Amino acid sequence: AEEFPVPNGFESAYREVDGVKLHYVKGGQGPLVMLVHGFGQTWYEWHQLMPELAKRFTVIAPDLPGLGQSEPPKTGYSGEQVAVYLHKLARQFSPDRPFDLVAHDIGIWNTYPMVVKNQADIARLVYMQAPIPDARIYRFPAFTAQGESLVWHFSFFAADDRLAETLIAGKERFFLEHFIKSHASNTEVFSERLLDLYARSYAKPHSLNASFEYYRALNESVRQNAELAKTRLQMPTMTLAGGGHGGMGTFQLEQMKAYAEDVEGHVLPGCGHWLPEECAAPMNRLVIDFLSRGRH
Amino acid sequence: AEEFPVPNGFESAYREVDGVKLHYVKGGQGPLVMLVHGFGQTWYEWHQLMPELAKRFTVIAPDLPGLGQSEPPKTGYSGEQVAVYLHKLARQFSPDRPFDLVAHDIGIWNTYPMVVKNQADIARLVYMQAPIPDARIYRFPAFTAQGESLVWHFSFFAADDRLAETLIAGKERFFLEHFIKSHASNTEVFSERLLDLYARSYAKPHSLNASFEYYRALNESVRQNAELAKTRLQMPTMTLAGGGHGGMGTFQLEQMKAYAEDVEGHVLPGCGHWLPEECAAPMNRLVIDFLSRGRH
Repeated sequence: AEEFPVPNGFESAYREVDGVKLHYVKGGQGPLVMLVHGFGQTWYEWHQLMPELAKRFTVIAPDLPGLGQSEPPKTGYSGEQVAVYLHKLARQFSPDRPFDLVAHDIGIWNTYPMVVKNQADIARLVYMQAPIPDARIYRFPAFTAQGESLVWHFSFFAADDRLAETLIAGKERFFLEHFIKSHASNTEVFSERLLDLYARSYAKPHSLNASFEYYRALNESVRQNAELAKTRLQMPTMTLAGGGHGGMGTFQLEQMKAYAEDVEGHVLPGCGHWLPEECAAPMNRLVIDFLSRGRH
Repeated sequence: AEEFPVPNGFESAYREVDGVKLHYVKGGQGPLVMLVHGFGQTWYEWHQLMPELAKRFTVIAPDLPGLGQSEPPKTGYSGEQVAVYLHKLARQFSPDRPFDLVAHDIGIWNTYPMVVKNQADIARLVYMQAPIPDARIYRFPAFTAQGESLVWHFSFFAADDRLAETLIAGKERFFLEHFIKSHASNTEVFSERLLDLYARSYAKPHSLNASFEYYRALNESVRQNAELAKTRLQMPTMTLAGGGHGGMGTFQLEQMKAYAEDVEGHVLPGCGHWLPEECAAPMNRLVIDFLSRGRH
């Protein structure tokens, strides 16, 4: 079965990578573009972009290990460990040319190490709506004069005693609706049907755990990145961020300037954290145009 | 019915204050000292210190509105609103003389306004383990490199949609053990027996809700205090903080210096948030010695 509907002309398939069975949805023809989702979601967050992109590229959208229909990692959830699976998966499909990478939220955490360590393999890079794990994350406020802050959830999810799984189990749909809407500007785009689909997926016990294990490895990822970052990114890079409630604003581009020589950034007014859903048309356009400046 | 065992010689009683029935435990003779507990607990946190103080003072330890065996407030949960109830309670027992005040955690939030608005009513003051609500709280980090963020729970508890009650209902005993121990240095003092007592109390639906309403009013309390703090505290004040895991460290004294003309501070090594239980002997000594500088 499928947790989410596959777009016309795409296929849902699996590949074993280092003994881990990864799920992905693939379509199109041309150079490879890998699209990597984040927390609370699956490959399906890219389902509106995929058909448009597939007109010019071969498009693959994996489920992160442990999430969607992918098996948990057998190594661990730190950025460097997860990035190995994503890198090898991409290379199975693009062994002879560099590929493009688009990542959202923790998709960034799970890809940055393989980008920096395999620069020749990455033609163009698009990063949206999450910090690269580094010392900057220790500066975000716990609480704001308006109420709950953007990343207090880092601590909630990283807490031990399986705090998050224990409190959220049985209330998965309730929690996810709250989390999504609290990080959104445009809540209307999240139908009760769409929320049902996402909630059922991440409520799988191994997926609920996997979700938070990414956060439990965050400090480790920060320490890993402290070494990796000595090497600057040289490929064309674009950042995108929402300017509305839930958005990273100018943070995304400003951080990326420290990592990349060649970067352009956009802040999208009226949009929060969930760019592919909240501001699908302009996000899609920017991504497509940016990637289409390379051979396709 | 008593939620916690009354120390020998003390009485458990109630006083109606502005239409709200407040529970307290009272004992001893002499000048009045009021002890005010914080989140996750009740008057019982003071039960080891009370008999010692009662040798020199009349001691009263109320349950905060909505917590323990006290009815919720009829006005609101902001510091200025709650402090009215506590000031009036204390003044019932000490109508013609100033009294001493010791407060822990949100006990600070709920007493600071009555202290500043009624300075002549307060002889001596001891505050421990929480910021006075002001702009400084917006500076605490959501996520830390080492240990754990001290105040990310502010956002969790303040979040709308009754997020915290909804997730914690039915799992109160689990949550409180996690919260208390994660904020502790000497975790061994929190026996399953003691945790059972505390959890049973805050698991009352109105008490679980009351607990979080204090945090939902926190920004309002900050706004209140911005005006109130234009007048500095004139009475002798002492701050205590833990130096261990979960401790506020030097922050407690440093913030207090902005508020008080006459302040001395102590940081207790190897002690976390829960001073009266984690570090009973040196905490009790510091408090009794400080209050005994006055006539008793």
